[PDB]
Amino acid sequence: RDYEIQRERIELGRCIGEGQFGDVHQGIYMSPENPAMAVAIKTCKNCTSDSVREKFLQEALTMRQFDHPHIVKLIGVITENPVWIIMELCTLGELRSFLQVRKFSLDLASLILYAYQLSTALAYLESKRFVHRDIAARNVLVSATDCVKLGDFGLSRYLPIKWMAPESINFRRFTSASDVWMFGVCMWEILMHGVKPFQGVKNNDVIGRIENGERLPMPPNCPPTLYSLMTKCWAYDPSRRPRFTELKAQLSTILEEEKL
Repeated sequence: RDYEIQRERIELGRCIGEGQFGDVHQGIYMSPENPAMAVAIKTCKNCTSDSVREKFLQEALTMRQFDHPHIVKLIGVITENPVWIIMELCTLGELRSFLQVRKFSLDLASLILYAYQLSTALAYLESKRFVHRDIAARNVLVSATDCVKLGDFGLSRYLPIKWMAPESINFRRFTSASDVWMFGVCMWEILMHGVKPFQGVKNNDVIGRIENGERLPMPPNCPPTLYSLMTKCWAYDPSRRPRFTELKAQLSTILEEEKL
């Protein structure tokens, strides 16, 4: 399985977004006989540098290891010097925008589905002992109206204060359990249709509030069972948090309950 791609197979489209290292484009990956495949193209501002190249291509290295229907897929790589990472395109874009715009077109069942799908991706990473460290609505991508996928593994295992677990803020401890806390904040974001947590609150006051037992309130229309799951994700003691395996099974049930 060779990930090196011929540049002539790639057609660059417009700029779609930005990363640490440069502009992200949409585009096309072309193959003989095949249909034209839409793709995302990560660009590297200073790929002439060995230093800058390494951290850039590290995300691709990290994606290389994963294979899951709700995690964005590495298509390939071009190491010739306009260095490019070719990723699967999620044509509907970032989840937060999607939820803000498509609010009156979505139902509670679609929101729980996204949460379930993401829990599915997170269990899978949990089984590989991979910690994402940046679970948030902005980093989730919409592949279809019934399909979200987790992206942006700039931060990895093997600062987003308002999403972080207390032991990550206090002691730089990053684990599956701290991912669970973040997922809980992400679920709140989904149910709030892409409102940010702790608006009008300073990053440095976030820990104080969390230490005082404060938690994001129950979104309008959120079912009590679901909010109950979210508060469990926000146990101060990381050992009382459910694992992504537990969450996935609970979200399945809650989703079925809401469809019925």
